[PDB]
Amino acid sequence: RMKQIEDKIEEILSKIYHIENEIARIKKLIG
Amino acid sequence: RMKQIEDKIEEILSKIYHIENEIARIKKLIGE
Amino acid sequence: RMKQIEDKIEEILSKIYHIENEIARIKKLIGER
Repeated sequence: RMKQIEDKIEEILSKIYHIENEIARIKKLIG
Repeated sequence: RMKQIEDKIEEILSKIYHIENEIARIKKLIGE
Repeated sequence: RMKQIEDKIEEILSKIYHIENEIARIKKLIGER
């Protein structure tokens, strides 16, 4: 378990970093 | 202690999914 | 081992809260409601 857990955490971290990029972008497109 | 950890993870998963949906609709609305 | 995991899970929930606020303000900005 703990092993997968960490692995799933690394995955999550990457998911987030993508989303922040979408957001950063979207912000340029608006106000 | 471990089960808590796990509940935490499903939580993070559900919300991320929510967020990816919002972002979708926001694009639609501001674009094609 | 277990603590480090917990520490990182809280860091994640923090980040995630912040993005949800970002979203809220964007939604406002374009009139989503």
